[PDB]
Amino acid sequence: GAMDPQFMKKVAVIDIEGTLTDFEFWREMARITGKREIEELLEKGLSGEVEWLDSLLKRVGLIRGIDEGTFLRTREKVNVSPEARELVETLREKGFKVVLISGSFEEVLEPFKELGDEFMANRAIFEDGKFQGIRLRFRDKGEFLKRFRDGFILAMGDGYADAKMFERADMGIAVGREIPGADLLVKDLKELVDFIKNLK
Amino acid sequence: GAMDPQFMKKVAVIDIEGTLTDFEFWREMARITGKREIEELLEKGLSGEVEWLDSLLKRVGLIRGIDEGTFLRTREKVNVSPEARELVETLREKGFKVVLISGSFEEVLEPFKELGDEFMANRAIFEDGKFQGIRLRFRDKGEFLKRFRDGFILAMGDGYADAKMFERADMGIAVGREIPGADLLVKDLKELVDFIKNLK
Amino acid sequence: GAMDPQFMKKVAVIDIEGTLTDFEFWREMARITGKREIEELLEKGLSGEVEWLDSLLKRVGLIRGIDEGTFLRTREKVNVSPEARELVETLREKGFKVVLISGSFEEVLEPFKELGDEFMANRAIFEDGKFQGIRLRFRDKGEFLKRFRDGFILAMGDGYADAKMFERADMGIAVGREIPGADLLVKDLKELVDFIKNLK
Amino acid sequence: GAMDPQFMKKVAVIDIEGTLTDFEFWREMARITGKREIEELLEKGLSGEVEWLDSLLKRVGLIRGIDEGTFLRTREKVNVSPEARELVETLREKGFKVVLISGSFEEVLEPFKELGDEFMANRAIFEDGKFQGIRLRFRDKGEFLKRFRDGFILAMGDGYADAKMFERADMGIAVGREIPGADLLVKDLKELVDFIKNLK
Amino acid sequence: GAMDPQFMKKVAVIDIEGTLTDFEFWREMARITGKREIEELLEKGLSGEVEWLDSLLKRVGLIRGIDEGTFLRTREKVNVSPEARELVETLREKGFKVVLISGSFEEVLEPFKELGDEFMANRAIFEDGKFQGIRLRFRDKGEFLKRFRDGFILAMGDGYADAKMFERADMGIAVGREIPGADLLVKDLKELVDFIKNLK
Amino acid sequence: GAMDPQFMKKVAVIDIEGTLTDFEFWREMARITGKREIEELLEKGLSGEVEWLDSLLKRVGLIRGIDEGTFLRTREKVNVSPEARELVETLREKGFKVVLISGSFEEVLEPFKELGDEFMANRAIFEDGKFQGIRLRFRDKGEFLKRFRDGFILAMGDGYADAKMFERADMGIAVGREIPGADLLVKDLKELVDFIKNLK
Amino acid sequence: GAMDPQFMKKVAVIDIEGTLTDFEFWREMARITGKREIEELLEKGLSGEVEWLDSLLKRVGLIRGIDEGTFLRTREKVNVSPEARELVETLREKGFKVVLISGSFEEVLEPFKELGDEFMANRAIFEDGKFQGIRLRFRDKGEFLKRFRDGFILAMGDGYADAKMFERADMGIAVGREIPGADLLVKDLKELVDFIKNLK
Amino acid sequence: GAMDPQFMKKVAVIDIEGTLTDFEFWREMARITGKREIEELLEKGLSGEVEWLDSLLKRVGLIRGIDEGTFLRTREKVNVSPEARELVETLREKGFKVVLISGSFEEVLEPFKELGDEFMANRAIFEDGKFQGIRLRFRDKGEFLKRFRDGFILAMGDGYADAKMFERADMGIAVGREIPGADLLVKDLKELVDFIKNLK
Repeated sequence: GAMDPQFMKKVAVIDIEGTLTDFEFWREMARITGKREIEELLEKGLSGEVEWLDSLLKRVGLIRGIDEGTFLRTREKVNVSPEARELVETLREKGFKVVLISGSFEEVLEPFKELGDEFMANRAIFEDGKFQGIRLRFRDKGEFLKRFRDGFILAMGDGYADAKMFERADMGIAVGREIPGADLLVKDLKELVDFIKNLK
Repeated sequence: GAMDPQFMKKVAVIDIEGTLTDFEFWREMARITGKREIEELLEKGLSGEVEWLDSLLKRVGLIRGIDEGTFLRTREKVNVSPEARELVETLREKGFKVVLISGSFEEVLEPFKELGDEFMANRAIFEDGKFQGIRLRFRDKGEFLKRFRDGFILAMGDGYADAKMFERADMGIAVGREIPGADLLVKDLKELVDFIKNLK
Repeated sequence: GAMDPQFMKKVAVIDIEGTLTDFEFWREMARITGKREIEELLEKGLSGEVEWLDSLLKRVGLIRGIDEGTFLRTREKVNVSPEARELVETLREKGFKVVLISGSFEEVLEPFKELGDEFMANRAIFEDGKFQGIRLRFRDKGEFLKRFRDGFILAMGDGYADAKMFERADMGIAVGREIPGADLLVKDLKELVDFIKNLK
Repeated sequence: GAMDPQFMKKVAVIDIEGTLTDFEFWREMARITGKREIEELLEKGLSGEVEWLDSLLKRVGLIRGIDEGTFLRTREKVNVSPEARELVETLREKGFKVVLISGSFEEVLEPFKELGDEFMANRAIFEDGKFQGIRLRFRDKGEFLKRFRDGFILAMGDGYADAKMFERADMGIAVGREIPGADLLVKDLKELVDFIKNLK
Repeated sequence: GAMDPQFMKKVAVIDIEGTLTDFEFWREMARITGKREIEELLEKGLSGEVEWLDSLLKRVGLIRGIDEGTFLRTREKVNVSPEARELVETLREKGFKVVLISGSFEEVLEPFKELGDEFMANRAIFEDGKFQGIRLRFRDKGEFLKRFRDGFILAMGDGYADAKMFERADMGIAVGREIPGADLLVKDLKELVDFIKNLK
Repeated sequence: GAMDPQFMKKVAVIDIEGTLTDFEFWREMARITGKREIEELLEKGLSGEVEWLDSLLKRVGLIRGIDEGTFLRTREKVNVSPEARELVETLREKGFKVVLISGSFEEVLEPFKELGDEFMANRAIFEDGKFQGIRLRFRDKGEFLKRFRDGFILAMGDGYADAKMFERADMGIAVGREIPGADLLVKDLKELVDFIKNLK
Repeated sequence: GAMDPQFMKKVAVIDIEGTLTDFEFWREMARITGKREIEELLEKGLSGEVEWLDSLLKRVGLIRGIDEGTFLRTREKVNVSPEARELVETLREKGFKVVLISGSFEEVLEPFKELGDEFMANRAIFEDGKFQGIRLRFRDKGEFLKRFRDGFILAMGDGYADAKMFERADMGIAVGREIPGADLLVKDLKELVDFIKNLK
Repeated sequence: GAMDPQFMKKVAVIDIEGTLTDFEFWREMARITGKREIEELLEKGLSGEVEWLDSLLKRVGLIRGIDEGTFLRTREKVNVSPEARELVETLREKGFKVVLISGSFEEVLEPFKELGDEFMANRAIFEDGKFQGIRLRFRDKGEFLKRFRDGFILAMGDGYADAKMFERADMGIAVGREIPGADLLVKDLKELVDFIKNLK
C-alpha cells in the first residue's frame, strides 16, 4: 500500500442529520430557550412553507445572546452510535471516500469531525462568550456537492436534505422519509447499513 | 453483494500494445508480405515523422488483398501472459474498472476481448475472404477516453500511446519508454504490476 | 473500401427489450420461481409507482440463491429473429452505427452481443455457483447515451426505455407504446424496419 | 426514401481554392490591373508574413473602383471540372453532407454555388456599377466550422486553408502541399477522389 | 465602404411561412389531392395534438408519388410581395443580418432564396420524376438557430413557428397570433415593418 | 425611433491610452516627482521584462502620499480631441456600441466617461487628502472583455494594450505600433477614423 | 490601502425601483399626461398579464413627443434618502461591490449614478428637444447579471425585479412583497439595512 | 453579526510549505534516516528533472517501515509562528476565506489544521504500527483549486507550488523564488504580510 489514490475514489456523501443521529439542534434550542417560535420556524422551513434560509436566519437571530458554554453543551447529546461507525467503515471497505455534511454547527457535531474522510458543516460566531450569528460555509448541500463535479456520488440523507442535493448524486438514498430525487428508500440506519454491506 | 456499482468506479485504461504483449501486428505483416515499406511507415508514424493516420492508412492499403485466414492466423502469436492476467485482476481488486484499448484489430487481439471489463479496438473489413480495409471505431485514444469524461482515469501505455491519451488521464504511467504526459515510468510489465499491487 | 470511419457515423441506439425481443427476463423468472412478487415489482416499477432501482434491487434480492446454470439457461429463450438482423443490417446500410443497450444481463442477452457495433448491458455476480447480485455498468440509458454526445443519435426503444433516454436523442422513435420525448411511434419491429428502409 | 435525415449526417467541408479549382481571383485581378502589389500581398498573406486580414483589405482597397462587369468576367475562368463534381457526388455516396467554402466571392464562384449541399463565401459591394469593397461573411474558416460543432467534420483544403480550419476537423486532408493540423496529404484532386472512393 | 462586417452583425431571423407569405404548402396539396387527412394532420401538428415529426412524415407519405412538375408548380403561388422586400431591406438598413427559414421546401420557396443574406429550408427528393420523400436539413428551427449561438438574434415568426425557436432569440416577435416565448405581438406584416422602421 | 436595441449591438472597445490621447499618466507623475524609477518601471512593464502587476504596484507605492489636488490636476492635460469624438460618433453611426477602457484612473480620464456608451477604468484611493493606493476594478483588459462574451467585439488599442485583450476580439486593430494578436495596423487616429468611416 | 482588489469582491446588486426609492417614473408620466393607459399597462406588465417588453414599448410609444425638459423634471422627484446611502455604504463596509440597476432611465435616476460602484439603466432618445424612444441597454436584469457570472451575487429587489434576476443570485432578498426566487423577505428599506448591518 | 457569508467570500489559498514554515519533511527524514537518496530525490523532483509523483513515491518507498511514533513525532518541529497567524487573521480582516494546502501530511502539519477556514493535505497509511504509504487526497494543487472555480482566488505559494496552481488563481503571489504564472514576488512571509495589510 505505497498509495491510496483517494482522489480517484467515488464519493459517499452523508447528510448527518436524521441518518447518523436523531439529534435536532434547533428543537433542543427551542426547548432550552422556551421559544416555540424557533421550532415553529424549523417546521415551516422543512415543510417548504417559508424559504429555508429565511427560517434559518430568523432562528439564528432568535437564539442570539445565548451562552457559549450552554451552546457547546449540546455536543454531549450528540453521539457516534456503533451503527454509524459501522456505516462509515463499511463504505470505506466498499471502495468509497466518505464525506459528512450538515446544516448545523461543527462545534455541536464535533464527534463526527474526524469520523469520515471529509467533514463540512456551518459554524458559529462567538463574541465575548455569547453567540452572535452563523458562518454560512456553503450555500446549500447541492451547491456544496459541486466540489465533486469531477467524480461520482452516492448520497444518503434524511429530512434535512432535499431534491437539489440528490439531483447532484448519481445514486440517491433517502432515510426514514421520502425525498424527490432519491433513488431508494430505506426505513432507518439499520436498513441503510444492511444495504451498503450488500455492495460490490 | 446485491450490487457492484461498476459505473461509479474509477477507470483503469490499458493500451494493450507494448504493455500486455510484445506483439506488433504491422511488423508481422511487414515480415509476412516482405514489404519493408510497411514497417518503415510504422517507424515513421511512431517517430512522428509523418502524421499517424496517414501512415496507418498507407499501411492498411499496403496489406490490402491479404487472405482472411492468414490475417486471423496472427491471433496465435497473441497470448494472455499470466503477468497480464495478474495485472487486470489486481486492478479489479484495487477498486478499478478495467478498460483495454488498441489501435490494432479486435480479430487479432481477441484473447483480450473478455479479459477486462470493457474492450475497444479497431476492426477489419473482409470482402470475399480478402482484407479490404479498416473500420476506424475511434479517432484516437485521447478522444476515445472522452467516454469517461465523467470520472477519473489511471492510464497505462507503451510506445503506441501518446501525450493526448495521457492528458486525459488523472494519473498516467508509461511502460518501457518515456511518454510526455505520463506521471510515472516503469521498466516493464513486472514493475508495473509491482506498482499496482502497492495500491490502496 | 480501405476505410470505414465508424467513429464519424451517426449513432443508432436500440434498447433491446421490447424492440428486438418479446423476452422479459423478470417475468420469466417469475414463472420459474413462482414468486409473483417479482412480476408485481416489475409492473410497479414500469408504471413509476415505485422508483425503478428500488424495485430492481428488490427483484434481485428475490432471485438470490438461484443456481448459476439455471440462470444462464434462460438464454435459450432469447433468439435473434431475422427481422432484428434485418433492422440492424439496414441501419448499417442507411449509414448508422448500431449500439445495443439493455438494463438486463449480458449473460441472457448474449446472442445480441455481436449483432451491433457496440453492446452494453448490466451483468451478473456469481459467488460459489449461486447468483448473488447485479453489476450495474451504467447509471441509466440516458446517462449511457452521453458516450455519444459528440455526434448525433437516433434512439429506438420500448417500455424499458423512458423520457431521459429520448431527451438525449436528436430523433426518437418509440416502439409499441408511446414514450414522453419520442418524436415518432411505431407499433412493432416490422413497421420500424419499414420505416428504416425508407431512409436516404 | 421517404426521408433523408440530412442534419444527422457527418459533414464534409471543402475549401474550394486549390482543391476544386486552379483559379486564384487575386492573381487574376493582379494581372488584369497590372498592380503586382496585389499578388505580392497575396504571397505575403499566404506565407503568414503579414496578417491575413491586413493583406486582404489592402488588396480590396487596391482593386477599388473596378468595373462590375470586368470583375464578374473572372467567373468565365471558373469551371466545375468533372473530377470535382465526381468528388462531391462520391462524398454524397459515401454518406457525407457537402459544404463548400471560400474566402473569395460568391459572384465569381457561382458555378460551385449549387454543387454542394451548403455554400459559403464572402461577397462583393457594388454601388453605381463599380466595386466598392467586401462583405466579410465569416471571420475565418475555423470560426465558420463552428456551425457544425454538434457533429463530425472531414475537412479538405489547400493553401488558402490553415491550421485553425483543420484543428476543428476530426479528419483533415491537405491537397498539394502539407498544412499543420491536417492528418493526411494527397498530391491532387484525383488522388483525393481516389481516397474518398475507398470509403465505407 | 471597404468592408461590411456581416459576421459581427446581429441576426434577424424570419420564419417565412405566415410572415412573408400567406401561402401554406400543405393545405394547397390537400386541395390538389382532395386528401383532407393532410390538412387535418397539419392542424393536428400545429396544435401539438400529435408529435410534429409524426404528422409531417405522414403528410410526406400521403403525397408520395406526386408528379415533380405538379409539385414545383406551387412555386407560382408564392410571391415576394413588396412589403416583404421592404421588411428585409429595412432590417439591413437597421443593422441586421437577415436569415430566412421555413420547414417547407426550398423548391417552392425559391423567390426568397436570394432575398435575405442567408436562406435555409428543407428539400425534396425526386426519383424518376416522382416525389419520394423529404430531406430534413434541420431538426427544428430552435436547433437551427444554434448556428448563431455566438451572437444576438431578433426572431420573427407566425403559426409555423413555436416556443423552441423563440427561447433562442434575444428579442422575439410574434405575427398575427400569439406564441409562447415571443415578447411582442404584431397583427400583420405592415405593423411589423412599421415596428422595424422605428429602430435605432 | 421607438427603440435602440443597444444590447444586441456588436461592441467596439477602445483602449483609451494611446488611441484617443497621447497622454501617459505615469510618465507625467515621473516628471512631477523626478523619480525616474517610475518611468523605468513603466517601460519594464510594457516590455514584459517584469510582471505587469508588480511594476504597477511598485509605481503606486512610489507615488504614495502625493497630494489629491496635484493628482487630479493631471486631468487638465487630458483632452477629448475632435478626432476622437469623430471616431466614437462614427462607430455609433456604423452600428457599434462603444466601450472605452484603460488601466489608468477614471479621475484623470474623466472627459471620456460620457463619450462612449460604456466606460471603465481603475480608480484612486484618497485618505485625508493624500493618495493611498489603487482600486483595481478589473484584472486585465482581456478578462474585462468577458462582460461581452455573449456578442462580437471590434477592439482597438495601442501600447498599453496587449495580446490577451485581442484574443477576445473578433476583429482586432493595432494603432501606431504592432501588437501580437491584432489583425490590422494603422499608423494614427486619423488612419483609424478613415478605416471606420469605410464600413458597412 | 495600497490596493483595493475590487474585481475579486462579491457583488451586491440592487434593483433601484421599490428598494431605494418610491419613485415610479411611468406612474408619474401617467399623471403628467393624463393617459391612464400608461399606468394600466404598467400594472399589466408587473402582474405578468402581458409580456413586459410589449407593455414597455407601448408605454414608450404613449409618451412619445413629450418635452425633454418636462421629461427630465421627474428627476426632481428623485432623492437619495440617507437610508439608501446608509445601505450602500454599509454594503461597502460589509465587503461588497455595489451595482445599481433599473429598467427606467439614467437621466431620471442621475442622483443614484455615482452612489454605487457600477450603475446601469436604460436610456432616452431625444431628437429636436423631444422624446422619441428608448435605448434598451440590457435585455433584462437576469441577463444583465451575467456580467458577474464569474463571482458571487447578493441581489436585492422589489416589484420591478423578477424570478430570472434572482435565479442568478446566490442570495436573493425581496423588499416589501415576496418574489419567486428570492430567499428572504424584508418589509422595507430600513429592515433591509438592519439585515445588512448584521453581517461579518 | 447574525451572519458571515463565508461561501461568497473570495478565497485566499496558501501553500503551507515555504510560506508558513521553513520545515521540509523529506529533508528532515533525510537527516533522521541518513538516506540522502531522499533529499536527492526531492532536489531532482523540484527541479523537474524527474516527474514529481515518481520521485515522491520513491521517497515514500525509502521511508517504508519507519515507526509510526517516530513519524508523528516530526510534528514537534512544526510550529505556527506568530507571523503566520498574523497573515491568516489579516486575510480574514481583508475579507478573504483562508484555505491551507500542502502536498505533505496532515499528521505532521496538524498545528495548521484549525488555523485557516479549510485545510487539505495528503495523509499517511499505518499498518501494524509501521508506515506503509501515502493517501493522495488531491491530484495536485491546481486541480485542488477547482473546488473554488465558482469564485475568485488569491494564491500564495512557495517551491512546492508550481505554474498549474497559479494558472487557476486570479491573483498569484510567489514567495522567496519566482514561479511561472505568479503576478508578484515577495521575498519572505514578512514582506507578504506587509503586502496583505495594505489591502482595501
